[PDB]
Amino acid sequence: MDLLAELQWRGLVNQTTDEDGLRKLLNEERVTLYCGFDPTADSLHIGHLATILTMRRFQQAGHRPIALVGGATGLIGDPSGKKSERTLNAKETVEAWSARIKEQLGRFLDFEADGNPAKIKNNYDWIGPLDVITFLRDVGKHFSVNYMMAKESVQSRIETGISFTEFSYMMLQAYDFLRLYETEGCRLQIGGSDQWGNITAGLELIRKTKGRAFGLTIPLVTKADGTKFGKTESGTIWLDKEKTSPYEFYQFWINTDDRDVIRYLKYFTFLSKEEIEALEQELREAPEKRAAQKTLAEEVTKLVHGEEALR
Amino acid sequence: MDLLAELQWRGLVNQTTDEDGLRKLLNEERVTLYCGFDPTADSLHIGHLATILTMRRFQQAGHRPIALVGGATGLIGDPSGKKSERTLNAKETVEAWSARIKEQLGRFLDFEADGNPAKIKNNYDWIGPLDVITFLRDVGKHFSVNYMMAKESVQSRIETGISFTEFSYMMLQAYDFLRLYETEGCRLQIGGSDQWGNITAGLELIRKTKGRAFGLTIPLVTKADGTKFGKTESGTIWLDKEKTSPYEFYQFWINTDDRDVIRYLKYFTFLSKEEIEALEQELREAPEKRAAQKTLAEEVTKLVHGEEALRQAIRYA
Ligand SMILES: N[C@@H](Cc1ccc(O)cc1)C(=O)O
Ligand SMILES: N[C@@H](Cc1ccc(O)cc1)C(=O)O
Repeated sequence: MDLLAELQWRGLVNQTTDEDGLRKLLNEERVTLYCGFDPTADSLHIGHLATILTMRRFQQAGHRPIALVGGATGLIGDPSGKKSERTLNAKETVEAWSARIKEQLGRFLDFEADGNPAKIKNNYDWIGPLDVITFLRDVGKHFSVNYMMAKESVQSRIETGISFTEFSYMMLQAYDFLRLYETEGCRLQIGGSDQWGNITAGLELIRKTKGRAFGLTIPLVTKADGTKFGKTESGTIWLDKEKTSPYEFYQFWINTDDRDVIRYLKYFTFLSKEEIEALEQELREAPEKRAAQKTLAEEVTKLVHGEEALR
Repeated sequence: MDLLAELQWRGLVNQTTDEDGLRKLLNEERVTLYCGFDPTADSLHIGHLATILTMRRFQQAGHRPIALVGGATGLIGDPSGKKSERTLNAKETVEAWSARIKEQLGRFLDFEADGNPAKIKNNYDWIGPLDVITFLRDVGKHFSVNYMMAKESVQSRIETGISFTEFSYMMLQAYDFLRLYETEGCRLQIGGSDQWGNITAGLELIRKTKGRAFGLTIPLVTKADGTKFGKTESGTIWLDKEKTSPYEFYQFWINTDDRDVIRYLKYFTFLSKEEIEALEQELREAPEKRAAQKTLAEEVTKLVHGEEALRQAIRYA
């Protein structure tokens, strides 16, 4: 309501399944939400921040976040937002990564709060042991191939080609949505824009199987200059302080372009509406000063690296 | 070689991937083949005979038949030859059906032979335990959505609607082919016409997985009147002498359409060209003796039920 509006003011809402319905749920109850992360590398990078930070905004508003590490789905591969078929990673490799990603995630959430402690989950737990028979009958039966073919992630690759492995991926994330709803009271799933189709599939699964849940997507981070975000010439800014140092990390933020800066304060910091506007005024009135950028860099660096790393 | 030539002669060959290549293995080796049967009911019916009597003709030629009972594919359902989506049977049921279907295959094959005893298998054994992830990584990666989409069982239902469940069936029958190939030297798979799609998917798996194997299908059983083969007023003709009695059974056969009779002698009996021809002359030459239909009925009744039963059916009839 006020959280949804704020998110909205912050430009963190791309699409929602039912705005009026979610907003009433948010204002009424303590909502249990989830967002999943597939280990595709040994580190999360700045492109995952928006989604994590948003999970934390919800925790600050009193909701209960569940970050999910795709220990199983990571072995399959999401065609979502990918232009070509991907090579399969080794279980041993995906396993190692999971562990690393599980650690990063945990820096952003509160596992001790009362009322809404966070949780970190790995879908390997419930998919790892799923046999083919049960999957096909219990999940598979509820989806038509048509339904499936019309999803962007598949519709996008039909000229290129897609494997049955990657085409099936959405049933898996559909299943995670259903499990978490069943065991955890989860009624909201968040994700990046390309996740829309996987999100609406999970929802269709609960609906055909039960009879009460929502989806919301976060817009991709944009560069006013029309460039690509997190794209340096030292490559990727990782949240792994040994791949990308605090220095390096902090320097990245400080060099944020004036045209981008405020948008970035809104997406990435926990500053108030009122605080951000000040900064806006100061950029107008005294940009040589570069106050907005300096705040951004300290705020983000603290969040990702801690106060010590800030020093 | 000769077995092909005679299958061909009996009109039992509808399609084969590589005749030339197959005729060569048959003539050159003792081929291990398989045919699958899904328990969609407690008993097999006469729609099942052509494939079962063919397995038997192979075994007679000296190859080794493997009949697989669809312990696990029976729980998924094959869209092939079905114009709509089926209801999922329940495990306990399907399993009840498999035990029963396992006993009927057993009478058409020789487990005793020298060189090629028949074997009966149940795919629940390798699929019951398969996990989603191995399934999807190890099998799935090999198949494009395009390849699956061009199948007739799918193309045919894109209108009426097909679940991902029935969509995926072909991966399981393709996996059976591979499994048998690896563990039993199975190089040939047969089935009725509608299995053509499922048979070729099996060979793609193997080819994409190994780098050797064949498929053959038998034509669908027809009636010169264009009505449905094996459909009574009573329903279906079962192979279970407790669903359909020997008498009921026998009667079904003596009653074949004159037009249908020689064709059926070819598909359903172990008589010779020579003999078949005879009965054919008899029928042009004296069709009221109903010569043909009698042999047929006697022949199929003995195969399915034994002479004691034939004795009896001949009696109360
Ligand atoms: N598929 C998503 C992550 C994800 C994994 C599992 C889930 O249940 C939900 C989301 C991605 O590729 O980023
Ligand atoms: N699908 C076949 C039976 C079958 C099952 C498993 C196989 O591996 C092969 C064939 C049918 O419906 O008759």
